[PDB]
Amino acid sequence: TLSLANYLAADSAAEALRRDVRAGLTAAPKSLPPKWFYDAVGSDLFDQITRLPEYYPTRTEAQILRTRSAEIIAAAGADTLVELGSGTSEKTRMLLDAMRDAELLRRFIPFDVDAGVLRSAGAAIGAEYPGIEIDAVCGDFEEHLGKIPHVGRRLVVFLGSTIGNLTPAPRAEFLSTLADTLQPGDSLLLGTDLVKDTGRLVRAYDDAAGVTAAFNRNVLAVVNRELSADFDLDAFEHVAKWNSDEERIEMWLRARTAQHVRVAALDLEVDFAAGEEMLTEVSCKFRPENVVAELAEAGLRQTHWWTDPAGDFGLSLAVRLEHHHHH
Ligand SMILES: N[C@@H](Cc1c[nH]c[nH+]1)C(=O)O
Repeated sequence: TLSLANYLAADSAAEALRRDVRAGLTAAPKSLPPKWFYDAVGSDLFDQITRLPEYYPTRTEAQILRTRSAEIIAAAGADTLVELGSGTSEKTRMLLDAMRDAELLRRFIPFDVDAGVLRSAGAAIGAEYPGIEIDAVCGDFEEHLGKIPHVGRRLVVFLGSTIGNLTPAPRAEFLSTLADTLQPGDSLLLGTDLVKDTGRLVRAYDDAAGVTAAFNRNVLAVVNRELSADFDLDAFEHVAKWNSDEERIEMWLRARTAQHVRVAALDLEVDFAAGEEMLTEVSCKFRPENVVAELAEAGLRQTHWWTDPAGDFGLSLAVRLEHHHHH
């Protein structure tokens, strides 16, 4: 059966956007938070990104998952799959199938922000695996992970290398609060894209076909629609840079010419000097030794580690770290 629990107010999304755009456009370095890439148009564009020749990470992680699903499930020994975020639908089925193969499948707990996407995919998963207890949560990572049920022993999965779109401090902060939700006997499966040839890294985030560029520009179309703004989309160049100090890709929007921009709903006036760049995303790439470290710092011990043949991408399986104190 299905049980959906909706923790997002109707105006929670509207109000956070106002809040965010106002801070982003008035900061000395202008910026916009990546979460706003994912309206209907944006998210279809991202789905198209997962199929681009240059954009290896989705298909690499998918491929590892394919090989290791049986093994993950034997190691988790869980009857309950929690999926943090959705939009990794084919990957979900791999984990669900492997749980069924093992005669262990009992409960599915998707956790996303679109109640409609949840509501639908539940009827589809509920179709394919009859007899399953689906408990969808409409909630937000930074507030509502606590809302996720701790009944049974659970495999909690965070795929799509989303965790890389957070900078060190809020990334440590999210890993830690997430670690707190795990009961003894639960496991976290986490995906992390790895440091590699930087030319391949830059190309992955600025494809030949200009799709990423559209994806990037569309955040302005979002602001235009939702907050009555007049961003000239054609006036901003998509630029992807590799930051070797932070070992991350950064996406920017660079004004070709001097732009003056009005956000009417916010009664905000913004100016873009010619060539001025606006930060819209970072994508952090990990080193195998540091994943183990950031995990332990979060309160999690790696129990398993899997890479694709070319060492492009990592999957980790972790359990709550425990200590023996001395006084
Ligand atoms: N999670 C994806 C989001 C993205 C794709 N392209 C640009 N951003 C990544 O950082 O790889």
